[PDB]
Amino acid sequence: MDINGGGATLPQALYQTSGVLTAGFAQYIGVGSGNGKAAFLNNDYTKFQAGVTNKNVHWAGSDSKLSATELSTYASAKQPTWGKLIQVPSVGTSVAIPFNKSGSAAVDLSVQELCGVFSGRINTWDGISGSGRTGPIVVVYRSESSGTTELFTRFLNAKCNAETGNFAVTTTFGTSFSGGLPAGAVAATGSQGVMTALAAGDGRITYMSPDFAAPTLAGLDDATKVARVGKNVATNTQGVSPAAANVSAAIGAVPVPAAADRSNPDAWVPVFGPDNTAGVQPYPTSGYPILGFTNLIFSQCYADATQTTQVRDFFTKHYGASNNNDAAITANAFVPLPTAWKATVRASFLTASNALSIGNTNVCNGIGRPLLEAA
Ligand SMILES: O=P([O-])([O-])O
Repeated sequence: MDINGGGATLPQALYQTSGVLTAGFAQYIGVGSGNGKAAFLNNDYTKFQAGVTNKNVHWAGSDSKLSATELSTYASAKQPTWGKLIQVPSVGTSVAIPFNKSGSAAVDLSVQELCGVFSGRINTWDGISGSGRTGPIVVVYRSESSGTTELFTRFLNAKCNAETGNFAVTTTFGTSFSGGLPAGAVAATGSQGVMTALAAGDGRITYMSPDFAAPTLAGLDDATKVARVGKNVATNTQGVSPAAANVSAAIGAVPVPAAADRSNPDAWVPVFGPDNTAGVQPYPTSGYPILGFTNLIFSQCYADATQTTQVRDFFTKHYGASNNNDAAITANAFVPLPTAWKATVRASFLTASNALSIGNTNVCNGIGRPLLEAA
Protein backbone atom coordinates (compact mmCIF):
# COMPACT_ATOMS: atom_id res chain seq x y z
CA MET A 1 0.00 0.00 0.00
CA ASP A 2 1.17 3.39 -0.98
CA ILE A 3 0.93 6.99 0.38
CA ASN A 4 -1.00 9.56 -1.60
CA GLY A 5 -0.02 13.02 -2.83
CA GLY A 6 -1.25 15.52 -5.35
CA GLY A 7 -2.18 19.18 -5.77
CA ALA A 8 -0.38 21.84 -7.80
CA THR A 9 -0.23 21.20 -11.53
CA LEU A 10 2.74 23.57 -12.06
CA PRO A 11 5.23 20.87 -10.85
CA GLN A 12 3.22 17.77 -11.67
CA ALA A 13 5.48 16.61 -14.52
CA LEU A 14 8.43 16.82 -12.11
CA TYR A 15 6.72 14.67 -9.48
CA GLN A 16 5.61 12.25 -12.22
CA THR A 17 9.17 11.82 -13.48
CA SER A 18 10.33 8.29 -12.73
CA GLY A 19 12.38 8.09 -9.56
CA VAL A 20 11.59 11.56 -8.18
CA LEU A 21 9.11 10.18 -5.66
CA THR A 22 10.63 7.29 -3.73
CA ALA A 23 9.36 3.87 -2.62
CA GLY A 24 5.80 3.66 -1.43
CA PHE A 25 4.63 6.88 -3.12
CA ALA A 26 1.63 6.57 -5.42
CA GLN A 27 1.93 8.59 -8.60
CA TYR A 28 1.27 12.29 -8.03
CA ILE A 29 -2.21 13.57 -8.94
CA GLY A 30 -2.40 17.10 -10.40
CA VAL A 31 -5.60 18.90 -9.39
CA GLY A 32 -4.50 22.47 -8.52
CA SER A 33 -3.02 23.95 -5.36
CA GLY A 34 -6.32 24.87 -3.76
CA ASN A 35 -7.51 21.27 -4.15
CA GLY A 36 -4.17 19.99 -2.85
CA LYS A 37 -4.32 22.14 0.28
CA ALA A 38 -7.91 21.09 0.95
CA ALA A 39 -7.02 17.44 0.35
CA PHE A 40 -4.28 17.53 2.97
CA LEU A 41 -5.87 19.82 5.54
CA ASN A 42 -9.16 17.89 5.60
CA ASN A 43 -7.71 14.45 4.74
CA ASP A 44 -10.11 14.36 1.77
CA TYR A 45 -9.02 12.08 -1.06
CA THR A 46 -11.96 13.14 -3.24
CA LYS A 47 -10.01 16.36 -3.88
CA PHE A 48 -7.48 14.12 -5.70
CA GLN A 49 -9.80 11.57 -7.37
CA ALA A 50 -13.46 12.65 -7.56
CA GLY A 51 -15.74 9.88 -6.31
CA VAL A 52 -12.96 7.96 -4.52
CA THR A 53 -13.09 7.93 -0.70
CA ASN A 54 -11.16 4.76 0.34
CA LYS A 55 -7.67 6.27 0.73
CA ASN A 56 -6.09 8.93 2.98
CA VAL A 57 -4.12 11.96 1.81
CA HIS A 58 -0.50 11.99 2.98
CA TRP A 59 1.04 15.08 1.33
CA ALA A 60 0.34 17.82 -1.19
CA GLY A 61 2.14 19.96 -3.70
CA SER A 62 1.15 23.63 -3.62
CA ASP A 63 2.44 26.87 -5.11
CA SER A 64 -0.10 28.69 -2.90
CA LYS A 65 1.05 29.26 0.68
CA LEU A 66 -1.10 28.08 3.55
CA SER A 67 -3.18 30.98 4.81
CA ALA A 68 -3.43 32.09 8.45
CA THR A 69 -6.89 30.50 8.64
CA GLU A 70 -5.74 27.22 7.03
CA LEU A 71 -2.84 27.02 9.51
CA SER A 72 -4.88 27.87 12.61
CA THR A 73 -7.69 25.54 11.73
CA TYR A 74 -5.28 22.64 11.23
CA ALA A 75 -3.45 23.51 14.45
CA SER A 76 -6.62 23.43 16.49
CA ALA A 77 -8.48 20.56 14.79
CA LYS A 78 -5.75 18.17 13.63
CA GLN A 79 -2.35 18.91 15.21
CA PRO A 80 -3.21 17.49 18.67
CA THR A 81 -3.77 14.03 17.18
CA TRP A 82 -1.84 14.16 13.87
CA GLY A 83 1.16 16.36 14.75
CA LYS A 84 2.42 19.54 13.21
CA LEU A 85 2.19 20.00 9.48
CA ILE A 86 5.34 20.82 7.52
CA GLN A 87 5.39 23.32 4.65
CA VAL A 88 8.70 23.56 2.75
CA PRO A 89 9.91 24.84 -0.62
CA SER A 90 10.47 22.17 -3.23
CA VAL A 91 12.01 24.07 -6.15
CA GLY A 92 12.24 27.57 -7.55
CA THR A 93 10.34 28.48 -10.69
CA SER A 94 9.78 31.23 -13.18
CA VAL A 95 6.27 32.14 -14.39
CA ALA A 96 6.23 32.10 -18.21
CA ILE A 97 3.95 34.10 -20.54
CA PRO A 98 3.15 31.82 -23.51
CA PHE A 99 0.93 33.07 -26.28
CA ASN A 100 -0.59 31.92 -29.57
CA LYS A 101 -0.03 34.66 -32.17
CA SER A 102 2.26 33.91 -35.08
CA GLY A 103 5.02 36.10 -36.42
CA SER A 104 8.81 36.12 -36.62
CA ALA A 105 9.23 39.33 -34.62
CA ALA A 106 10.06 38.74 -30.96
CA VAL A 107 7.34 39.51 -28.44
CA ASP A 108 9.08 41.27 -25.58
CA LEU A 109 6.87 42.81 -22.93
CA SER A 110 7.86 45.69 -20.74
CA VAL A 111 6.56 45.15 -17.20
CA GLN A 112 4.03 47.92 -17.76
CA GLU A 113 2.82 46.23 -20.98
CA LEU A 114 2.42 42.97 -19.08
CA CYS A 115 0.37 44.86 -16.49
CA GLY A 116 -1.78 46.42 -19.20
CA VAL A 117 -2.43 43.12 -20.98
CA PHE A 118 -3.58 41.42 -17.78
CA SER A 119 -5.66 44.42 -16.67
CA GLY A 120 -7.31 44.74 -20.09
CA ARG A 121 -5.89 48.22 -20.72
CA ILE A 122 -3.87 46.81 -23.64
CA ASN A 123 -6.23 44.59 -25.62
CA THR A 124 -4.71 44.53 -29.13
CA TRP A 125 -1.48 43.02 -30.32
CA ASP A 126 -0.48 46.32 -31.93
CA GLY A 127 -0.59 47.83 -28.40
CA ILE A 128 2.55 45.81 -27.56
CA SER A 129 5.49 47.75 -28.98
CA GLY A 130 7.59 46.03 -31.58
CA SER A 131 5.25 43.05 -31.78
CA GLY A 132 4.77 42.89 -35.55
CA ARG A 133 1.24 41.74 -34.75
CA THR A 134 -2.27 43.11 -34.98
CA GLY A 135 -5.73 42.09 -33.80
CA PRO A 136 -7.37 41.36 -30.47
CA ILE A 137 -5.67 39.90 -27.39
CA VAL A 138 -7.68 37.29 -25.48
CA VAL A 139 -6.44 36.53 -21.96
CA VAL A 140 -6.69 32.93 -20.76
CA TYR A 141 -6.65 32.41 -16.97
CA ARG A 142 -7.13 29.68 -14.41
CA SER A 143 -10.70 29.03 -13.40
CA GLU A 144 -9.85 27.43 -10.06
CA SER A 145 -7.73 28.08 -6.99
CA SER A 146 -4.22 28.06 -8.45
CA GLY A 147 -0.74 28.49 -7.06
CA THR A 148 0.44 29.66 -10.47
CA THR A 149 -2.14 32.41 -10.11
CA GLU A 150 -0.76 33.23 -6.64
CA LEU A 151 2.83 33.43 -7.91
CA PHE A 152 1.79 35.60 -10.85
CA THR A 153 -0.51 37.93 -8.94
CA ARG A 154 2.26 38.53 -6.38
CA PHE A 155 4.25 40.03 -9.26
CA LEU A 156 1.34 42.07 -10.63
CA ASN A 157 0.56 43.31 -7.11
CA ALA A 158 4.17 44.43 -6.68
CA LYS A 159 4.64 46.06 -10.10
CA CYS A 160 1.35 47.20 -11.63
CA ASN A 161 0.92 50.59 -10.03
CA ALA A 162 -0.44 52.48 -13.05
CA GLU A 163 -3.77 50.75 -13.82
CA THR A 164 -7.41 51.77 -13.25
CA GLY A 165 -7.47 49.53 -10.24
CA ASN A 166 -5.14 47.22 -8.41
CA PHE A 167 -4.19 43.53 -8.54
CA ALA A 168 -4.70 41.63 -5.30
CA VAL A 169 -2.59 38.60 -4.45
CA THR A 170 -4.99 35.68 -4.87
CA THR A 171 -5.37 32.12 -6.08
CA THR A 172 -8.41 33.06 -8.25
CA PHE A 173 -7.32 35.30 -11.09
CA GLY A 174 -10.89 36.14 -12.03
CA THR A 175 -11.09 38.43 -9.05
CA SER A 176 -7.50 39.67 -8.76
CA PHE A 177 -7.90 42.96 -10.56
CA SER A 178 -10.23 45.40 -8.84
CA GLY A 179 -11.44 46.64 -12.25
CA GLY A 180 -12.50 43.22 -13.44
CA LEU A 181 -11.33 40.75 -16.01
CA PRO A 182 -10.56 41.95 -19.51
CA ALA A 183 -13.56 41.63 -21.84
CA GLY A 184 -13.49 38.32 -23.61
CA ALA A 185 -11.15 36.57 -21.14
CA VAL A 186 -11.36 32.76 -21.22
CA ALA A 187 -11.20 30.55 -18.12
CA ALA A 188 -9.70 27.07 -18.19
CA THR A 189 -8.78 24.46 -15.61
CA GLY A 190 -5.28 23.16 -14.82
CA SER A 191 -1.97 24.08 -16.43
CA GLN A 192 -2.68 21.68 -19.31
CA GLY A 193 -6.27 22.85 -19.73
CA VAL A 194 -5.06 26.43 -20.09
CA MET A 195 -2.47 25.39 -22.70
CA THR A 196 -5.21 23.55 -24.63
CA ALA A 197 -7.34 26.67 -24.52
CA LEU A 198 -4.46 28.90 -25.58
CA ALA A 199 -4.49 26.98 -28.87
CA ALA A 200 -8.31 26.99 -29.26
CA GLY A 201 -8.50 30.57 -30.61
CA ASP A 202 -5.98 33.00 -32.17
CA GLY A 203 -4.35 35.81 -30.26
CA ARG A 204 -4.48 34.25 -26.79
CA ILE A 205 -2.01 34.87 -23.96
CA THR A 206 -1.61 33.47 -20.45
CA TYR A 207 0.65 32.89 -17.46
CA MET A 208 2.06 29.39 -16.99
CA SER A 209 4.40 26.90 -15.39
CA PRO A 210 7.67 26.92 -17.41
CA ASP A 211 7.36 23.12 -17.62
CA PHE A 212 4.16 23.47 -19.62
CA ALA A 213 4.64 26.82 -21.41
CA ALA A 214 6.63 25.20 -24.20
CA PRO A 215 6.86 21.60 -25.37
CA THR A 216 10.68 21.64 -25.02
CA LEU A 217 12.99 23.60 -22.75
CA ALA A 218 14.60 25.52 -25.65
CA GLY A 219 11.09 26.61 -26.58
CA LEU A 220 11.10 28.90 -23.55
CA ASP A 221 13.62 30.98 -25.57
CA ASP A 222 11.32 31.23 -28.66
CA ALA A 223 9.92 34.74 -28.38
CA THR A 224 7.43 34.00 -31.15
CA LYS A 225 5.73 31.69 -28.64
CA VAL A 226 6.84 32.64 -25.09
CA ALA A 227 7.17 36.32 -24.36
CA ARG A 228 10.36 37.91 -23.12
CA VAL A 229 9.72 40.13 -20.10
CA GLY A 230 11.65 43.25 -19.03
CA LYS A 231 11.88 45.40 -22.16
CA ASN A 232 12.79 49.05 -21.65
CA VAL A 233 12.77 50.83 -25.01
CA ALA A 234 14.09 54.16 -23.53
CA THR A 235 17.20 52.48 -22.33
CA ASN A 236 17.40 50.14 -25.27
CA THR A 237 17.04 47.12 -22.97
CA GLN A 238 15.80 43.71 -24.14
CA GLY A 239 13.66 41.55 -21.88
CA VAL A 240 14.71 37.93 -21.37
CA SER A 241 13.08 34.55 -21.37
CA PRO A 242 11.60 32.50 -18.49
CA ALA A 243 14.23 29.78 -18.85
CA ALA A 244 15.38 28.47 -15.45
CA ALA A 245 18.87 29.83 -16.02
CA ASN A 246 17.38 33.34 -15.99
CA VAL A 247 15.85 32.98 -12.53
CA SER A 248 18.41 30.71 -10.87
CA ALA A 249 20.68 33.45 -9.48
CA ALA A 250 17.73 35.19 -7.85
CA ILE A 251 16.40 31.93 -6.38
CA GLY A 252 19.83 31.12 -5.00
CA ALA A 253 20.07 34.48 -3.22
CA VAL A 254 16.88 33.93 -1.18
CA PRO A 255 17.69 33.66 2.58
CA VAL A 256 17.00 30.42 4.43
CA PRO A 257 14.14 30.52 6.91
CA ALA A 258 14.95 32.50 10.05
CA ALA A 259 16.15 30.12 12.75
CA ALA A 260 13.96 31.42 15.56
CA ASP A 261 10.81 31.18 13.37
CA ARG A 262 11.26 27.63 12.08
CA SER A 263 8.40 26.16 14.10
CA ASN A 264 6.05 28.38 12.03
CA PRO A 265 5.30 26.73 8.65
CA ASP A 266 4.65 30.15 7.18
CA ALA A 267 8.32 31.10 7.74
CA TRP A 268 9.60 28.35 5.45
CA VAL A 269 8.10 29.58 2.15
CA PRO A 270 9.82 32.69 0.82
CA VAL A 271 7.65 35.03 -1.17
CA PHE A 272 8.60 37.78 -3.52
CA GLY A 273 6.71 41.05 -3.27
CA PRO A 274 6.97 44.81 -3.27
CA ASP A 275 10.28 46.59 -2.96
CA ASN A 276 11.72 47.70 0.40
CA THR A 277 9.22 45.68 2.35
CA ALA A 278 10.67 43.54 5.08
CA GLY A 279 9.48 39.96 5.02
CA VAL A 280 9.26 39.68 1.22
CA GLN A 281 12.07 39.44 -1.22
CA PRO A 282 12.06 42.15 -3.90
CA TYR A 283 11.74 40.92 -7.45
CA PRO A 284 15.21 40.74 -9.06
CA THR A 285 16.52 43.61 -11.06
CA SER A 286 18.50 41.33 -13.40
CA GLY A 287 17.52 38.19 -15.26
CA TYR A 288 13.89 37.24 -15.65
CA PRO A 289 11.66 39.06 -13.15
CA ILE A 290 8.67 36.74 -12.51
CA LEU A 291 9.56 33.91 -10.11
CA GLY A 292 8.79 32.18 -6.84
CA PHE A 293 8.69 28.83 -5.08
CA THR A 294 6.50 25.76 -5.33
CA ASN A 295 6.16 23.87 -2.05
CA LEU A 296 5.40 20.59 -0.34
CA ILE A 297 3.01 19.99 2.57
CA PHE A 298 3.56 16.92 4.76
CA SER A 299 2.80 15.81 8.32
CA GLN A 300 5.60 15.57 10.87
CA CYS A 301 3.91 12.45 12.18
CA TYR A 302 2.17 9.36 10.72
CA ALA A 303 0.66 6.76 13.03
CA ASP A 304 2.12 4.07 10.79
CA ALA A 305 5.84 3.38 11.03
CA THR A 306 6.20 2.36 7.38
CA GLN A 307 4.51 5.53 6.14
CA THR A 308 6.84 7.54 8.38
CA THR A 309 9.92 5.85 6.99
CA GLN A 310 8.64 6.26 3.42
CA VAL A 311 8.23 10.01 3.95
CA ARG A 312 11.68 10.34 5.55
CA ASP A 313 13.25 8.50 2.63
CA PHE A 314 11.67 10.96 0.19
CA PHE A 315 13.06 13.94 2.12
CA THR A 316 16.47 12.21 2.19
CA LYS A 317 16.41 12.16 -1.62
CA HIS A 318 14.72 15.47 -2.45
CA TYR A 319 16.86 17.42 0.04
CA GLY A 320 19.98 15.26 -0.19
CA ALA A 321 23.48 16.41 -0.91
CA SER A 322 23.98 13.26 -3.04
CA ASN A 323 21.65 11.03 -5.04
CA ASN A 324 19.06 13.77 -5.23
CA ASN A 325 16.40 15.00 -7.66
CA ASP A 326 18.30 18.04 -8.97
CA ALA A 327 18.83 16.73 -12.52
CA ALA A 328 15.13 16.00 -12.87
CA ILE A 329 14.37 19.44 -11.40
CA THR A 330 16.40 21.12 -14.10
CA ALA A 331 14.90 18.91 -16.82
CA ASN A 332 11.51 20.20 -15.75
CA ALA A 333 12.45 23.88 -16.15
CA PHE A 334 12.87 24.48 -12.40
CA VAL A 335 15.69 25.63 -10.09
CA PRO A 336 17.25 23.32 -7.47
CA LEU A 337 17.62 24.59 -3.97
CA PRO A 338 21.27 25.42 -2.94
CA THR A 339 23.26 23.29 -0.51
CA ALA A 340 22.57 25.63 2.48
CA TRP A 341 18.83 25.47 1.82
CA LYS A 342 18.88 21.68 1.56
CA ALA A 343 20.96 21.47 4.74
CA THR A 344 18.50 23.70 6.59
CA VAL A 345 15.52 21.58 5.52
CA ARG A 346 17.32 18.40 6.62
CA ALA A 347 18.38 19.91 9.95
CA SER A 348 14.79 20.64 10.93
CA PHE A 349 12.77 17.88 9.29
CA LEU A 350 15.16 14.87 9.22
CA THR A 351 17.76 15.17 12.00
CA ALA A 352 16.25 13.12 14.75
CA SER A 353 16.86 15.33 17.81
CA ASN A 354 15.17 18.33 16.20
CA ALA A 355 11.74 19.02 17.66
CA LEU A 356 10.49 19.35 14.05
CA SER A 357 11.83 16.10 12.67
CA ILE A 358 9.58 13.68 10.79
CA GLY A 359 8.83 10.66 12.94
CA ASN A 360 10.54 12.10 16.03
CA THR A 361 10.06 9.33 18.57
CA ASN A 362 9.28 11.80 21.36
CA VAL A 363 7.23 14.47 19.58
CA CYS A 364 5.40 11.93 17.43
CA ASN A 365 4.89 9.46 20.30
CA GLY A 366 1.52 7.92 19.81
CA ILE A 367 0.34 10.45 17.25
CA GLY A 368 0.14 11.01 13.51
CA ARG A 369 -2.15 10.92 10.54
CA PRO A 370 -4.21 7.75 10.50
CA LEU A 371 -3.56 4.41 8.93
CA LEU A 372 -7.07 3.47 7.90
CA GLU A 373 -9.55 5.84 6.19
CA ALA A 374 -12.65 6.78 8.16
CA ALA A 375 -15.79 8.46 6.88
O1 LIG B 1 -2.04 24.01 -10.52
P1 LIG B 1 -1.34 25.13 -9.78
O2 LIG B 1 0.15 24.71 -9.63
O3 LIG B 1 -1.95 25.34 -8.38
O4 LIG B 1 -1.40 26.46 -10.58
